[PDB]
Amino acid sequence: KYEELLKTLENGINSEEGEIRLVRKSQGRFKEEFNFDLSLGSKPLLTLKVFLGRKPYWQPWVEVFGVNPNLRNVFFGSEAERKLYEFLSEHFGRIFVEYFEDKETTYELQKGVPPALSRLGFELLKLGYTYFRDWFIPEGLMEGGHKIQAEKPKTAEAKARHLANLKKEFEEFIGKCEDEGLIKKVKERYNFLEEEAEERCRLAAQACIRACERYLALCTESSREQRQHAGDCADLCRLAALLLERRSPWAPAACELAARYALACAERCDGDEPLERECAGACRRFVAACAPLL
Amino acid sequence: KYEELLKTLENGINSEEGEIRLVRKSQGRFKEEFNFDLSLGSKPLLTLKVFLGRKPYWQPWVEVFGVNPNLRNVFFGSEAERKLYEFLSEHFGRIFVEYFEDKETTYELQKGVPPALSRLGFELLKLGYTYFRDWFIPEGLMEGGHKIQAEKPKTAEAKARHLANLKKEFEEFIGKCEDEGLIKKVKERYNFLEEEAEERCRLAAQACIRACERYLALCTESSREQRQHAGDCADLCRLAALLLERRSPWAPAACELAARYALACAERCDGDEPLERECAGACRRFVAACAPLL
Amino acid sequence: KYEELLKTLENGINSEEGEIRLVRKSQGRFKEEFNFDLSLGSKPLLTLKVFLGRKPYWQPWVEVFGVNPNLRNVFFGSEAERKLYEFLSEHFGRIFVEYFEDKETTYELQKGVPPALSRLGFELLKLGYTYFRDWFIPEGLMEGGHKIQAEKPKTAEAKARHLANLKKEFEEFIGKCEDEGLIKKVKERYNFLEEEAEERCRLAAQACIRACERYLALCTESSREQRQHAGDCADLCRLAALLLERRSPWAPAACELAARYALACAERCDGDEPLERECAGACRRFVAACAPLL
Amino acid sequence: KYEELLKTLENGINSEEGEIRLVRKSQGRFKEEFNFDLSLGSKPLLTLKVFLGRKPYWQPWVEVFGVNPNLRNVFFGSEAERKLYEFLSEHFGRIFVEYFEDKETTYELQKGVPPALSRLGFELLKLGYTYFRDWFIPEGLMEGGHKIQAEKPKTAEAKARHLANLKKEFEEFIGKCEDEGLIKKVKERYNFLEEEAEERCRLAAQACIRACERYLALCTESSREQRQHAGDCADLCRLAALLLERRSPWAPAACELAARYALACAERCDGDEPLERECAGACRRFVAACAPLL
Repeated sequence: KYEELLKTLENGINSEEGEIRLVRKSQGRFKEEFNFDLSLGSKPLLTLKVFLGRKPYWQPWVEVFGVNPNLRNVFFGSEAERKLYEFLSEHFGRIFVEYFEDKETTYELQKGVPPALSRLGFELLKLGYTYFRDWFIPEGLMEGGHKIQAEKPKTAEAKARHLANLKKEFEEFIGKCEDEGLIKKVKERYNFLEEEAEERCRLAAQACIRACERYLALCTESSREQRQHAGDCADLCRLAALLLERRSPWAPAACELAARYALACAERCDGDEPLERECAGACRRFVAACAPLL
Repeated sequence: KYEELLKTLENGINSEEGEIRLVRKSQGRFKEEFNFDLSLGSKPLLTLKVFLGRKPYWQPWVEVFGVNPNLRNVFFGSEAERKLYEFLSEHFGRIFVEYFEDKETTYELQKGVPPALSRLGFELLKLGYTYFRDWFIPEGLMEGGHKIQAEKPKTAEAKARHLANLKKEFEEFIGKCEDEGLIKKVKERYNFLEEEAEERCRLAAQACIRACERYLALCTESSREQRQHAGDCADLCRLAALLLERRSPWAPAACELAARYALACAERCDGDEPLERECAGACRRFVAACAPLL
Repeated sequence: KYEELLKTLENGINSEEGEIRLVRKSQGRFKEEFNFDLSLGSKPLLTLKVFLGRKPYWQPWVEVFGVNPNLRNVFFGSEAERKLYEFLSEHFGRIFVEYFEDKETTYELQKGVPPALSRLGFELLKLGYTYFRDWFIPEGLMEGGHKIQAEKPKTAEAKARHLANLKKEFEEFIGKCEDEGLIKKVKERYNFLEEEAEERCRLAAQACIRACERYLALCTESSREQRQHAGDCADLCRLAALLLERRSPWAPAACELAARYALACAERCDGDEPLERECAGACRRFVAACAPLL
Repeated sequence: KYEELLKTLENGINSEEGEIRLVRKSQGRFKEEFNFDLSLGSKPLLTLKVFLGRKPYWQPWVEVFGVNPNLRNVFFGSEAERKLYEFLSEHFGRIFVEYFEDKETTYELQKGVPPALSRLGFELLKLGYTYFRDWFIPEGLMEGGHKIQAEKPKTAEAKARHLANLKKEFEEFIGKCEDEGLIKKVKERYNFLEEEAEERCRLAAQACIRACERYLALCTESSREQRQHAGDCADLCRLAALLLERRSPWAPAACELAARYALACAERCDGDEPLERECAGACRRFVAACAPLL
């Protein structure tokens, strides 16, 4: 698990704003601490303190620290930002990000926005992190007291547990803030993610419709229960995907009936055959896309 | 109203099993009682005690009594049976039918079947009668001791009110009877009516789709909530009606979500306008068609 | 069934406004028609056309007709009114009452009040009649075209079916009428009956509490399940009866939990013993009082 | 925070089975790791690896490891067990306990019992720990392969969140295990905690009754809806608390109606005022106590 990250790091990470590569990597204060200085274009950018985990007391995590204030108006909001979080989310359940040098997020946080909805948090939100803790106080034994803790949900219970919690913080924030040009920049980000979750469902449904369409067509060896299961399942994902595309308010009520028959289509149509496997898989995907709506 | 019946009776009623004509007609015990002896082929068949009504204390009704036991294996289940009830349903809200000489229905009733689902009741069920009362007890108080009372529904509310009531009696009967060749002969009769019940829903949904289709189109004066309410409502009735036509097993699950939004479409789209009134009415109809499935 | 009524009629019916007795009784136009002229104090008051029933086509009913207009401001609203309906409700499912000579009810009906809520209907409402039909048109074959039809509910399903229907007519009437001194005289009658139904429950609960109180006390031979069943049952009827007395809005929600345990107390505590029989009976009563709230 | 524990450890911890004292204490692999060998009576018993916390990446925790298998039938279930967990719960949010040498718990865990309900877990459950993770797998990745993770709840929301989760695991376990002398040993342990859970509800209800009693009394500035909301709410918590004290079987049915009106009392009575805040808070508490029963 240690060299999967260190291979894609010495490899280098491509961006329009300069490629990153390791400048100085070291094994940290303890057996499991590691300290990686990195470089963006020509310049030394930031230091990465990482953790593979040391079971059972320790979770695995990554901290990003000591960033380059010269690169403050270039980096944040770029391809480079988006790609670096996508990289780290593949190996780290928790992530710690210094917002000391980010002028937008510091400002935003302090204006009272929920940490997930901040400019910088909004991006980590998108990469599967749901839990958030904002440190502005260094609280004794921590140096560099301006960091965001973010965590991927433990369960599917916790992921919709937190999202509900975030919505209440969003409703509360909106009935507190008087800054109306900030309040929009968060409303649009809040809504836009609501929209992205629907569009994933819309595409999951699309590929499920075709995966069923081909199933009933070309799998002639199939029970009549299976031709009905997949047949109806396709018409459902249809109606749902229609309501998603029009961001209809009745759509999550639709997706709920589709998902329970989608999982029912999967369980009766799956098999060794690849057309069967794709029907089931595309049923499971669509099902997996609807949890943010339910 | 008196001579519309007596003209089609002296005219005679054609059947493959003999034509019926009046043999002896008389004006009964009271001003409004009438007693008609009838003949099938050569033989005197039965007596008809009829009532044009004597408002406001009296409903209009017909009793059939004193039937010919020689014609017991010829009549019941023929063209002749079907046509005689179709005739009477055109003038009589209530109908009283002696099942003393019918060996199949007596037997069936006794075996515990709901009166509507009996061999003989099943036919009166088809001719628009919904309410049923089975008299088997001439217990020291009652003359005319083996007769079925049947009645046409007062409202569209009562017709789906009763059909729901019948379904519960059908579910209860099915979890009580051990006679498995009777239990099928009722399931199949119930089934055919389930099939009639789906097609009513399918057509109710059809006329609802168009009633919404025209609403959003030609009622330009309508809120954007109303254009979404009726717009989505149509797509629902669509998916449902698809599953009904293919007698799909997932269809009642579909109709359930449609009905709850169909009643929601009605309440937000109804008004003085006829296009509004038809949207609501066609929403209510579809809703009224789905009660036999839920 | 014929002489139970005719014995309490030749006996005479006591009132503060004069005693009624039969003046001329006769057997009517048909075998089952009967026509009874009656007398209040010295004077001939009204004629009663009655019906014991002639199964299975006929329900049993009583019509009151040809009343004394001199007794118009004396009778209506007296002890005499209340007692005469209480008498007739013991033998007649349906009742027909001429409102031609009643100046208050004619007026009220026409002002658009629901027939049950009229001055005269309100009293028949109290005596277990729920269904109502108001004849102002004589519709051909009826002489004296100013009569109220009233009927006792067929089931417990129909009694709360109709009461719900009446409430909607009451809400609709209240959003239509501009006569504000009539509108109160109906609001107070509507509310007052809501109140009387609660008070019956309150007293049914009271006698149930004591019937349980004595049970657990003096029936020492009783299971510990039974001492808990009746013990808890008493505490429930307590909390309920508290909320009823304060006409609390949360009371019907309370009565609902009490009733389901009241019927549970009955079924486990009943027996041959009279203290057992009274516990069960008082449990059933309380249960029977809560149906108007549920 | 470091020497509060190390002062009560060098002091020594008294038990009927021998007093514990530190034999060899050392500062561990990192700045914040500490490794304490301890002694029970004459013998070296176990090693304690502790953590004061190193914010913000680190929670504070204690691991117990390398225990004495000779002391296996003496310790577990004694005064000594109970007291050691009570000590540690005062400084540690999380606790890691090796169950390698405990024959009862290993066995029990394996038999499929939820970790909290095990012999050893049941005790840590009592000391305010709610979350549980059972490590049995040192599968080629993990050192320290037979240890129980246990954690104190973050909120009052999480504590009844988890207890509900445990109940479902208890219901699931009970419908899976065929070992009937184990299944009782867990039912009885679960039962005692059910009994603790009712008494919490009883006291939550008590403090809620008084919090409402004072509200309606001394908050004279209050709507008449609020005086009814809190007034009735108190009478409910009354009836419930009565049934809890008698461990009545109808009590959870009672608590269910109370809780839904308790949360309704809170939402309409809460405010800036402390008497308002205590009414709402005591309503929420009672509500929070009833989740283990529902």
